[PDB]
Amino acid sequence: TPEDWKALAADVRSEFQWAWQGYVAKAWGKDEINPVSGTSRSFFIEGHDLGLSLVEALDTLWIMGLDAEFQAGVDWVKANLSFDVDGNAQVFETNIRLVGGLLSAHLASGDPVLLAKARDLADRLAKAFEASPHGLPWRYVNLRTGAVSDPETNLAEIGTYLSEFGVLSQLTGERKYFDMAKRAMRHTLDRRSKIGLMAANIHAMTGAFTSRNASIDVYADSFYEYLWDAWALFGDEDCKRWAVECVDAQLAHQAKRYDGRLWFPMVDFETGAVTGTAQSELAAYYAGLLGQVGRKAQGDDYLASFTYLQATFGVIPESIDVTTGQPRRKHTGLRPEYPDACLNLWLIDRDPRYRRLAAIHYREMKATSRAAFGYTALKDITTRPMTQDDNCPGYWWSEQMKYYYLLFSDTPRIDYGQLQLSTEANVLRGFRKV
Ligand SMILES: CO[C@H]1O[C@H](CO)[C@@H](O)[C@H](O)[C@@H]1S[C@H]1O[C@H](CO)[C@@H](O)[C@H](O)[C@@H]1O
Ligand SMILES: [Ca+2]
Ligand SMILES: [Ca+2]
Ligand code: NA
Repeated sequence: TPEDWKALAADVRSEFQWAWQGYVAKAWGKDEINPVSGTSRSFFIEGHDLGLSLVEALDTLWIMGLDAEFQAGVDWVKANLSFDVDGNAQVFETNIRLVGGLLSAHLASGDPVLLAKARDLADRLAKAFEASPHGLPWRYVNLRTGAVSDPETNLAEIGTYLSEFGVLSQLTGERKYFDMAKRAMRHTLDRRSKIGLMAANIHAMTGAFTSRNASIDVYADSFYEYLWDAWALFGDEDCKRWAVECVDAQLAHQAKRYDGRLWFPMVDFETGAVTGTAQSELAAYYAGLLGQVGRKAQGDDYLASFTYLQATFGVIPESIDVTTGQPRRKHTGLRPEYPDACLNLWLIDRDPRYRRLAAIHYREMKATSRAAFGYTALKDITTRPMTQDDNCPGYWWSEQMKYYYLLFSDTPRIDYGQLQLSTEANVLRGFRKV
């Protein structure tokens, strides 16, 4: 019997609404729900929540036609959400989750207050860039005072701003946001080695690399996405060039096969010698990026490595040893990168194979992570049943439920040909208002 995709989309929507009801009941205005205990936790600043999961959920709610829920969230933001807070926030997370979540909600609704708040927050983050003579942001900034801390940063945390900041520039008319984000990326690209790689670790004050490890994985990953995404969103010719150059250097020097499967271990950024044996689950994003930049066959080959992990382990292990293809960790973060890749590859030619693979992933989420008041990260994927931890990460609200729904629903609320997603799955182009 063929899959009824519209029925599966309706199930995703029903589950998302049910989870939202749990958030309203147990964690209203709080950063994250802990859906096993039915409690909440803070994310950015302990004891000073910023409605994180509410903000992350907004564009998903709108796309699903959960309009009353969307409006309840928007109305909470407009009455309550302030960033004039004497506490330290991690610049990268604050941008991709809160700036991006407010921007997607603004684009869906047209509500100027959501743009005002996104821009206020971006101006607070700008102080972290201004505190470096290179324009490389410090990792943490005090939202009220502008004081910075921790300049020992990385490509992801200096280079995952251009989509949100560039959209701010388009909407506001002020080019400063785009320019600030692009300058930080150019800095590290100008320090590529002769083999075209950057080390992942960079110092905001010296402007120098602080390791020799090139990576496609955690601490690097979304830099490479945002090069392509800036071409797609803004027509930026430098970023188009840089995206393809970086990926082809990675394919030349980091693509390695182990037991017949493609992986991308870390390598010395100058010599290409392999310097690690781990790959995280989060690297699955790269299968989709490979397709986006015109390397679809290679993207499908990399997706197949993660499809192997899903078929073998049920849930993709949080980290594996590439030399054995086995888990290095037993816990998970309820991670979204596999359906991320499936959606991105599916947007190319609508191949039903990607729907089939994402349906496995959704059903496995239901079979493993469902708790009393929502969906939770896992303690141990090796027990039967898999044991649960007690946390719904904020990204769940923006990412995998949206990915599943976009893959299955063919919703008229999205122009699929114009759809653009941030690394947190915030929709930055493609809304079709009702
Ligand atoms: C620790 O891993 C996170 O942060 C580093 C930067 O410190 C990133 O390089 C890494 O990709 C993730 S954030 C990444 O994954 C999340 C979902 O698993 C989500 O916030 C979003 O997809 C983000 O791109
Ligand atoms: Ca991501
Ligand atoms: Ca992407
Ligand atoms: Na969102």
